[PDB]
Amino acid sequence: HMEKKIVYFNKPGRENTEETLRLAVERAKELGIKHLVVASSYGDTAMKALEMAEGLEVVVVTYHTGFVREGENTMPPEVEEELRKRGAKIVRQSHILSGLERSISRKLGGVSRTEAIAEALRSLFGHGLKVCVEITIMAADSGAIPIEEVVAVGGRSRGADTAVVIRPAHMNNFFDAEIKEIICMPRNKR
Amino acid sequence: HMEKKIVYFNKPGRENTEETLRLAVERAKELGIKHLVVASSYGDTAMKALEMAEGLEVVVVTYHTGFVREGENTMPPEVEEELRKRGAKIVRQSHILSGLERSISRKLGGVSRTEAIAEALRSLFGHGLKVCVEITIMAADSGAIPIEEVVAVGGRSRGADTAVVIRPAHMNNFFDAEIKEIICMPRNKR
Amino acid sequence: HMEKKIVYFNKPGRENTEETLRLAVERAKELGIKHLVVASSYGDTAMKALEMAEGLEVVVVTYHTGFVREGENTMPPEVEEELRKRGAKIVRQSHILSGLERSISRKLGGVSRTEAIAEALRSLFGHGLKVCVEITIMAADSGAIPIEEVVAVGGRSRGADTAVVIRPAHMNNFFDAEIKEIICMPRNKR
Amino acid sequence: HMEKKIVYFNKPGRENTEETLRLAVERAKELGIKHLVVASSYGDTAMKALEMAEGLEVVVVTYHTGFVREGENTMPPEVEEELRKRGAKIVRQSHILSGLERSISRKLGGVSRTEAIAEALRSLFGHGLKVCVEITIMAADSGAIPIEEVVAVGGRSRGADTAVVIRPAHMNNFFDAEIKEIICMPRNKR
Amino acid sequence: HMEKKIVYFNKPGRENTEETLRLAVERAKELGIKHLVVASSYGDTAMKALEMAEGLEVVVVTYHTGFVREGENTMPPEVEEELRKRGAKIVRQSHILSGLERSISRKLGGVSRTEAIAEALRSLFGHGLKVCVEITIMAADSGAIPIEEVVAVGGRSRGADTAVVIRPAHMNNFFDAEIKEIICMPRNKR
Amino acid sequence: HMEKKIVYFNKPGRENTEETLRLAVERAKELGIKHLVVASSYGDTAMKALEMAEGLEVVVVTYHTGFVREGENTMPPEVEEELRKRGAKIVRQSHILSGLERSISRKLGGVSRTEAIAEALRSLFGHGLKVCVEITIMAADSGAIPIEEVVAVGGRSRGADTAVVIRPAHMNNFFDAEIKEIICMPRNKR
Ligand SMILES: Cc1cc2nc3c(=O)[nH]c(=O)nc-3n(C[C@H](O)[C@H](O)[C@H](O)COP(=O)(O)O)c2cc1C
Ligand SMILES: Cc1cc2nc3c(=O)[nH]c(=O)nc-3n(C[C@H](O)[C@H](O)[C@H](O)COP(=O)(O)O)c2cc1C
Ligand SMILES: Cc1cc2nc3c(=O)[nH]c(=O)nc-3n(C[C@H](O)[C@H](O)[C@H](O)COP(=O)(O)O)c2cc1C
Ligand SMILES: Cc1cc2nc3c(=O)[nH]c(=O)nc-3n(C[C@H](O)[C@H](O)[C@H](O)COP(=O)(O)O)c2cc1C
Ligand SMILES: Cc1cc2nc3c(=O)[nH]c(=O)nc-3n(C[C@H](O)[C@H](O)[C@H](O)COP(=O)(O)O)c2cc1C
Ligand SMILES: Cc1cc2nc3c(=O)[nH]c(=O)nc-3n(C[C@H](O)[C@H](O)[C@H](O)COP(=O)(O)O)c2cc1C
Repeated sequence: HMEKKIVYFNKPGRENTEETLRLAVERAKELGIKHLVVASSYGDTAMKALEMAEGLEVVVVTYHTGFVREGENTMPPEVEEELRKRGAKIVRQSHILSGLERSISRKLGGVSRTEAIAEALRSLFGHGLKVCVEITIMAADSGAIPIEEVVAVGGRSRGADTAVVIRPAHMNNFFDAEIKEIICMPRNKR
Repeated sequence: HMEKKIVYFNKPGRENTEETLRLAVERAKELGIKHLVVASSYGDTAMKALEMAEGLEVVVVTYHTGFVREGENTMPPEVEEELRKRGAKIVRQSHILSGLERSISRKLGGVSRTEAIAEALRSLFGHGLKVCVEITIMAADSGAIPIEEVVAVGGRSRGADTAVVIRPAHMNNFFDAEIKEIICMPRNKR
Repeated sequence: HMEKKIVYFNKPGRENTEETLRLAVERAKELGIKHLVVASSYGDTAMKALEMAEGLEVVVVTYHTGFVREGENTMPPEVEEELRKRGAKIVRQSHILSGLERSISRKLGGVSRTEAIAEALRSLFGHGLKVCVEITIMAADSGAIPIEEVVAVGGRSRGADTAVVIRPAHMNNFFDAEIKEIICMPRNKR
Repeated sequence: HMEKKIVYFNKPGRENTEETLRLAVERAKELGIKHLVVASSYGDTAMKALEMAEGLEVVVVTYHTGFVREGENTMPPEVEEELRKRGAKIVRQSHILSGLERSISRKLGGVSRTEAIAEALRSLFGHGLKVCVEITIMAADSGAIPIEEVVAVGGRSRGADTAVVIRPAHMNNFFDAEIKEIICMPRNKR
Repeated sequence: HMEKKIVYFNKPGRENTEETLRLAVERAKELGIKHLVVASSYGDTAMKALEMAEGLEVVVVTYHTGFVREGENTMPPEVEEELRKRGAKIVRQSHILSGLERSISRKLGGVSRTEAIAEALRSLFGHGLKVCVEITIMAADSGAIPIEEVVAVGGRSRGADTAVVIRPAHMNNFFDAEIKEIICMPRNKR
Repeated sequence: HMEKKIVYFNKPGRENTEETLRLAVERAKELGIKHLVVASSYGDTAMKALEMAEGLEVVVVTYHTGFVREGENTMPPEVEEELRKRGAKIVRQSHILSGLERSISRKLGGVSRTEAIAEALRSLFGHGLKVCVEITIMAADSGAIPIEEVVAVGGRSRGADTAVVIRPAHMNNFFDAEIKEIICMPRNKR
């Protein structure tokens, strides 16, 4: 057995961003992990991650085109260009913990099994954990990370509040993904 | 923020039982928690929990009647009688992270949203975490615990390997349940 | 073939309680049945059942804790204590003809297969029949009745209006449950 | 309240056909019901129903074309012609307690809510009751019966073993259908 | 390979009726097809189809009884009588691209797999194509057409705007149905 | 109304690749369409598309990483590099007409609404049409195409056999996608 630190935040959400990234990088370095997978909708957390990465490869997972308005991206080109210049990979694809079922539930009614899994992760462990899982599958399916332990970072709405060590998998073998360690999360999710 | 210990086990399953209970009791006492909710199919973990509880109220959650063979219980009367003599509460009811949908998926085919949630908890966090959640809802619905933070304990197949601090909820408000802290779990679930 | 009496009530609901119990007990005694399984939310029907049981074992199935408000019971302690003094068993657990799917349908939308079965029983045969089935599975899963024919009693909202002879089963073998006889029910369910 | 006869058969299935029809006609006449809705796959029960109808209008509900082999009917033309000559209506359409979902569950896997309702009716009340319900909705949707109480007759595999008094409804208002009385059914469904 | 004409209409709906029928009949005759399957709710398109059929057998598929109001038909008797006099077959049965699931989604919430298929056909190819498919399965299940290529015609709300050459199938082998050719459809569905 | 050519192939599959691309490019140029979205698993169809594009922008949609083996890509780096050199965009992301539901149906059983839509497209219109739709949503979600009419190309297993003019949409507004024209498809899908 391994006794490790876990950090619990008093509140969820964006105030926790810098500490989450610090702890994420700290654990990655202890484990010899190479990839830091970070959710960033508009680019703030991505930029902070690059500043703090200390040599880790940063894989930024952003919103699918059309998440807010069809055909539009939340992260603007000038931000994306700077992230790429600083060596980030950018993953932009469908959100795999809802998928096409979101169109059906929104327009016609009734949620799917996938959406139920998403909501149980949100409720039990917080939105940031749900996102950690979701972005890891997306990064894997998009070919941005290998099937090796990575550190994933997500949050509630904006910024970051949760970091995990996770073994990735794909949309066709989701039950092979595994949370190895929880580095930090809000004690209070809501 | 709160920096706490989390213990990761190298293997899942029954070898971790005594350490899981020790750590569960340790955290409950730090937090002023009164109830220890423990999964025990045949009674072994329940008996160990009572020995180690140091004044906590132990709520034992066992298998539903008929889990293996219709009309039969896995925990035998002599064990149940001893647990009750030592002050345990016993919860015996339907397993709420499958429910009647298990009859449908087994006989007719296709899993439900509830069963999908269960499997995602098993795969991401291990069977013991899934059980921690499940038994907490069952204990709440059966009227054995209040809606206050409790420590829940479960494992892979037999014994215990996972302990959490959890805010309970019921079958009709499941998304109000929340994992506040993870005390210990297997690093490797399988 | 066996020609038997069935009693059809003109209206559903609580006005039928005493006659339903009378007919339930009458049929149980004809068949040599030992257990009378009765739904009672607040305790009225349970108390009447005990008065009328004539030596049958009464198994009272009540609401899950949290059915109305989280952490609260509809049947109050003083009633529960009196029922136990008079020899009733009390079953309090999750309602198995909805289960965790009720949280999903209420919060996120869309009903499950289990909830669809429940509604078809309510519509075709009345709420009291649906309850008869539901409480029999619950009583079985909670270990309160054997897998032998029992008489079950339920109603529309309050009291009783339907009684059946039923072969129990569990949440994992629901399709083995069987209605052997319908003793009484409302001709008009609504 | 109304005290009536119900007849319970010792075995399910085809041996009960003549008695089921006799009892069905008897009850229809007591109630002033005009329509007798009868399941007949190959025509035997339909022919017997016409012989025994004593002035009731017989609505025969048969298998959908393709139930056994695509493009083929189980009831042959010579039988259909004789039934029509004797004044029967013939309903031949999709089986509405499975519908298109049967193609999905058979080819791709997983049963629907509709198929789950069907199976619960089969298990709790027997196949003949399930059929009584199903054929009443089909007869209504096909325009063969009005929305008035009718007597419906069905069975296990062949012949008849169950008769009910039922208020019809359609595929779009199924929960308005109601079983008013159960005239006869097998005590033992299987 | 076969180079053929397809006609795209600028608008969906009833304005396209006469041209759709003309093109449908034209293609049927080129292929030696015998049956023209036409959706007609109130009878207008059916009557026009008979006028234009030039010796094809017209199979009219109308609304299920109760589509608007329980127990009522949209096509009135005087129209049905005239269609039959002119040699049409009339199919009136449950709408198989929703079925009983429509009662569940309307009353209780959440759409089925069948309803999701229907909506995807409506959105991708227009309501008229969805109807072409639906009425072909209905006509097959009702025994009105053989399992041979037919031309099917449907539209948006009223009239016709889409015609296809289709290989029929039944509710239990839906995935054997196949669109061989699209004769005409709206370029703009909405 | 617009009378246009549609080409029907006698057989599905890879033999149709060059003609499908020729017809796709022909129609795009007639309409002033700028983007040709092409499915290519291993790269063959992509390379042919670039050769034949005549100035259109080619958006290649390939398999998700892990489609065959976790962590592996079907299109090898040397092919991807050449496609990029020749000006193709490459979309690699989760397959949105199955998504995470594929893990659930494969491991646990039962298909989703999304998978049912996919299968209905495959059966009615052929695998190549299904792919045309799927890759258009993926290309949109990945930010590779605007919400303007595009020509999409897909096939049965390998190569191409179907081309459409399609208005894209995203995973959250799928029912806004629309097939404007079918350029070519197999008359016989299987
Ligand atoms: C693919 C994706 C899915 C997300 N899902 C959720 C969600 O379910 N709940 C939530 O609160 N935030 C969600 N987020 C937000 C992230 O957790 C994170 O707070 C955000 O991307 C950071 O953006 P910023 O760097 O611009 O602040 C999601 C983000 C992404 C990229
Ligand atoms: C309600 C209930 C559900 C359970 N579900 C699972 C499960 O999903 N997977 C698993 O490996 N063990 C499961 N278990 C087993 C428990 O996690 C634990 O290992 C067991 O109850 C301990 O029994 P013992 O004390 O007799 O060893 C379940 C136990 C209970 C009581
Ligand atoms: C587990 C459970 C489920 C019930 N479900 C329903 C229901 O679906 N519809 C309904 O009208 N009543 C339902 N009831 C109410 C019972 O049928 C019965 O009328 C009630 O429990 C009697 O309570 P009383 O004795 O306090 O009057 C349910 C009761 C229980 C205990
Ligand atoms: C629409 C339809 C559905 C049926 N479904 C079932 C069924 O679920 N189970 C069963 O045992 N028989 C089923 N049957 C059979 C009937 O209950 C009845 O036994 C049969 O139609 C009588 O045919 P016969 O007169 O040729 O003997 C069905 C029949 C029809 C027409
Ligand atoms: C079984 C059936 C299902 C139909 N479903 C739809 C539908 O989904 N959307 C729609 O716009 N029209 C639908 N229609 C309407 C038809 O496509 C067609 O426009 C109509 O039946 C023509 O009726 P009329 O001849 O009285 O104008 C449906 C019609 C039938 C008979
Ligand atoms: C995202 C994606 C999904 C696909 N789904 C299917 C499918 O459902 N059925 C099928 O026969 N082919 C499917 N294909 C194969 C394509 O239609 C096409 O034949 C193939 O990608 C061409 O690869 P090649 O250029 O290496 O021959 C799919 C391809 C992709 C990229």
